[PDB]
Amino acid sequence: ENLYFQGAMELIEQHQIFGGSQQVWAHHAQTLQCEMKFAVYLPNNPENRPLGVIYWLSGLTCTEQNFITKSGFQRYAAEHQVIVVAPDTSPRGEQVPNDDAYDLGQSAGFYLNATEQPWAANYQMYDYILNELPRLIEKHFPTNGKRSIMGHSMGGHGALVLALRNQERYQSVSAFSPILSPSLVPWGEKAFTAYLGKDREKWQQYDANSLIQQGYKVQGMRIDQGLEDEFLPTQLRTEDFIETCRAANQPVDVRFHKGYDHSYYFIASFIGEHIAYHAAFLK
Repeated sequence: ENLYFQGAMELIEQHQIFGGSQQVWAHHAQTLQCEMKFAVYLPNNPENRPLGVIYWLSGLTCTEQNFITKSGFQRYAAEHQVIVVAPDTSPRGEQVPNDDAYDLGQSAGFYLNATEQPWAANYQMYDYILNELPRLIEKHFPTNGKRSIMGHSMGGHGALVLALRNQERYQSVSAFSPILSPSLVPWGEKAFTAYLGKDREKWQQYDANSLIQQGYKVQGMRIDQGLEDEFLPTQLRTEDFIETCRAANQPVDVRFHKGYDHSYYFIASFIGEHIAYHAAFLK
């Protein structure tokens, strides 16, 4: 039982990798009324120079572990000297409601603020990611006050929604395999119905496609999508989002990759390009 505490944070894991430190910490999340774990990678930085932060949001069924173990990202975060934070994907705990389906409940928070019981008590992932967690990160780690955001699938949805809604908060945004029009596909119809209710007007503030239709813009975005991704035709429908962006005059860099699927094997293949993309905005 080797413990380490830094204020509200408890250190759960620490591992050296590519010269830096991959950490996992736990803390009490006031916004979620539960204990949460998050990962942070700190590039070698003996002088505590302020560094920019990239938040990586993970998708359905993931914890903080999937990205930090499978993406291979640390090599690139070290190269670019950027801090990378990988939060969890839902509240957690035996006191937190769940559903056995992979697309609802734990590991399926959809980066929104739920209003319907019993989800409202803990499912405030939008507030947690936007406000609470960054405040903790900035308190304890050597940051330069700038941040960018990216993610995969439900996490790409989250990244784009957060960037569109919060403007100056994020220097840049990108995504792998994002759910771009969640109101219009089964994953988002089901989760929204449960978490936000049957009034689809309430869904629009958590739907990147809709937000762009409403007039929200970002300076740019990069999206990478595999063409052998089984969810492309059913949940992701990137082409529809492109049409929305074009109609809105929202610039978009979108890359379709032959032969690549939805997995971390795809993410690993281009995560370095995303780290480089954001790093340029975080100096």
